[PDB]
Formats: sequence, C-alpha cells, structure tokens
Amino acid sequence: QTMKGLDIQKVAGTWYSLAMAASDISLLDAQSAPLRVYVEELKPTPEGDLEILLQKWENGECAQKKIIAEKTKIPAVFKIDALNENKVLVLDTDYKKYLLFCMENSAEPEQSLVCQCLVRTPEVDDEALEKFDKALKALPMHIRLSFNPTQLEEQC
Repeated sequence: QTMKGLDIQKVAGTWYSLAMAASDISLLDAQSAPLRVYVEELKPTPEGDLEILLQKWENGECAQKKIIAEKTKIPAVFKIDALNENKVLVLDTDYKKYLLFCMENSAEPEQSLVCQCLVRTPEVDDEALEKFDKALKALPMHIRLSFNPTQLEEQC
C-alpha cells in the first residue's frame, strides 16, 4: 500500500535509518547481512528519478553505495537494479520528519521484503516508529531493529 501524490522533490536531503524490518531473518541478521543498509541521503533528480546514498559494512570499513531508482507511472514506486531487489515502494511521508519505504524483488517478495523508517534528524521519533509498526502490521516480518541516537550518528 503506497503513497498517493508523492512529490519526490520534497524528500531531498539527509535522512537517518531509525528502524528496519525484513521478511526473512537472514536479510538483516548481522552487520554484514545483505540488505542491512543505512540511508545517508535522498537526491531526487530534476527529471523525477531518485538517487539514494547508503552506507553498508563490507570489509571492516563502512562503505558507501549509490543506488539509482527510476521513476514509473506511480510516483511512489521506483525501479532499481541493486541488492537483488528490483522495486522501491514509498509507503508514507510527511516530508518534514519521517519517510517509510520498502524494497523488494517482485519475483519473490517473501524472501525479499525489507522496510525502513527514516527520520530527518538523528533523534528517535516515536510517532514515526508508530506509523512504521502500523504499516508493517500486515506484512510477514521476522526480524525488526530500532536504533538509538548514539547509533544514528555513527557511520554504519
């Protein structure tokens, strides 16, 4: 269930991964889990696409990856070719503090679905988390994580 009337230019800026959940434990289990990725920045292009910058722990370092997400007919859905995923779905956002999204591989969402709650500032927003829990109440998540401000402000 996606966001209607998403205006992608309004999401430009820094965001922090406050919480994440996945359908399969192995997607997020351990710092090295595939899909254990922390958003740094959202950069909409003038043409309506989205560049998403992220931190991912690889060999001891905290690496940076840049995913290009292509727009589709639906403003809230994008196409990607990264992390074995092929779709980005924006669930909800008030632009000013939180944004909820999921990635998945359309071929097999059950082994693919990972969602995140993003916040603008490195603070824990209990409202954003509440919205996140509701949106996930219907989904098959087997692992959920939430970070504190200390972790929010460190690379990876």
